[PDB]
Amino acid sequence: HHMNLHQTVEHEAAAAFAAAGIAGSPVVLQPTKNAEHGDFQINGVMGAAKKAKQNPRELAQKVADALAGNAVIESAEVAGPGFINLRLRHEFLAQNIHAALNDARFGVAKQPQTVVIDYSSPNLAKEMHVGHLRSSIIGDSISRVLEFTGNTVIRQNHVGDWGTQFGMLVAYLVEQQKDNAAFELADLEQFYRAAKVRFDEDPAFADTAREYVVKLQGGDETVLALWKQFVDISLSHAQAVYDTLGLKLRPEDVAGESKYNDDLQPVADDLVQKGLAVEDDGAKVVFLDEFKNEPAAFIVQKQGGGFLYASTDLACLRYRIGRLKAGRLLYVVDHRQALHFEQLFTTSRKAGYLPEDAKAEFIGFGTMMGKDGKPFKTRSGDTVKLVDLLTEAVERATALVKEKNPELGADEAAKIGKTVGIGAVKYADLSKNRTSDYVFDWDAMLSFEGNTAPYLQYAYTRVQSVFRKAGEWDATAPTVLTEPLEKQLAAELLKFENVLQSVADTAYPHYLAAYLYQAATLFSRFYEACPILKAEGASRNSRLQLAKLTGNTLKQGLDLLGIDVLDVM
Ligand SMILES: NC(=[NH2+])NCCC[C@H](N)C(=O)O
Repeated sequence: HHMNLHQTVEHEAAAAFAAAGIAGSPVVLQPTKNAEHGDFQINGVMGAAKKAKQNPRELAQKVADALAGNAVIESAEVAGPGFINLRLRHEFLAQNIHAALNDARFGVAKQPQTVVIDYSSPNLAKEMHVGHLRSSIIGDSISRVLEFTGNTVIRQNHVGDWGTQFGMLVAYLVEQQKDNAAFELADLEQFYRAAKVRFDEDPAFADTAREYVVKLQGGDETVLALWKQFVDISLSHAQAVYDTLGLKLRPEDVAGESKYNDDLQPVADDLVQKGLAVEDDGAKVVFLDEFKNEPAAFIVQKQGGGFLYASTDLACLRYRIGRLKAGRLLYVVDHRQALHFEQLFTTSRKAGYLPEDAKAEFIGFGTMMGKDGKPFKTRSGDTVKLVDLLTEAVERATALVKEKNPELGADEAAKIGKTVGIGAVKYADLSKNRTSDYVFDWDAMLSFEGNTAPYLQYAYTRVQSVFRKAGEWDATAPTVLTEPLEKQLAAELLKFENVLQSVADTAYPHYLAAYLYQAATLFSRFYEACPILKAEGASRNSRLQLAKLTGNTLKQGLDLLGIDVLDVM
């Protein structure tokens, strides 16, 4: 009870191949670029013709002939040397639109892999930065799509909660609490800088900080409780941003780097025992011929015993495979760490930590930039505060929403403004290929036309306005499709499952954003060309069915991007 449109069409094409004497040859079915050519294109004829050295044009026409009268495909036309353009039959479209609305068991079908997805994952010594913002948003949408397609999704927020820098942070916290028992740590950036001033200016403070590191590494209960105080504060700052954004990431999903500290020396010793890590001036180093320039050096323990980012991620991968029983690992991380994860994966495969049938994927994203192409900063050049950025998005959207509808009350406008403003923060990121650098732009992201969250949100509200106007209708009535844009919109709506499965496979949410924008703009063309309220009979009811499924698909698709809709704006 679903529609995998690609598979349904491929099945008919495969039968036509068999009827044409090329049974078992790959169909190589692809969607069409322009719907003026049809809905799908068969690309496999040239390859199939190679075996018998057959004439490919004649073979393509034989396949097309075998599709005459097909229930799914109403026309099959040869193009180029031996491509075949397929147009879906309107009765097939109508029946499956009807089913998507009325079959109570209809859904997006689901191979329940266990997927551990690592995202957001801020360093706790400072505030969350705009790179962590990208990871939070991109990872949250991927995680939503994976759940919706039936995977077992384990979110892990790999917070940076351990390291020598916490020595000066703990020492500075102690000083600040001695001078005020009501001490509030408002800004982690200012706190961090102030502690470094003390560490750089005061040798007695630096000695004190180094002693706290000793006690932290030693597990001193008293110093660990001070560490936990700081970590809990920093986590609360992150959680307030998560709450504002409306993520699916929860406190129970936190799994900080400190979790793996007892595994670091076992991993290092294991790699030495397997001959993968070797001694290099007292350090333990993994040399990888795979990353030669001379093989790349992947240091797993320093000369004096200290561990590294690489050490923690090796231990953590072992845990995610061996204890969480993950079949697929996704790391949603700034693109500048690509080499770290490539070396992590290669080392883990050689060590047996990552089995041959497990997948591990670096889900990289580009740098957030200002309009000058330089990394994103405030007008005065300072680090962007995420809480300020999100407040600004909501304030900006609230002003625009009041401009568009001056009859909104202040409280109604503010509620709409939150949905539009946060929605735009997410969509302006997610609608771009994650791997590109991203220029932040208030004017672009808050435009009510073009490819933006407000455009799609207001598109949903316009669908709801149609139903406020239409009166009684019957979603269960037989569906008829007679006009070109009726049929084009139906075919687009039936692609939803395939789009979502593509995002699950590739971890590119911008494919879903692109689909929703195409669907909304096509709905608008349909609405102009095929009057709904002026229609009568089956035409009226079928156009209302199309509008209802459009609304449902916009709402569901936006939800999987983390974006909400409103019945009224
Ligand atoms: N398993 C991981 N290494 N996840 C990413 C951690 C990102 C790191 N905390 C940073 O701020 O850059």
